[PDB]
Amino acid sequence: YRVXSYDFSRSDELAKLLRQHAG
Repeated sequence: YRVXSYDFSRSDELAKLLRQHAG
């Protein structure tokens, strides 16, 4: 789902990036 230079239409490819940024 949209993040800046993106309109993903994924939520597994854009859950990947939010999975990578965790702690």
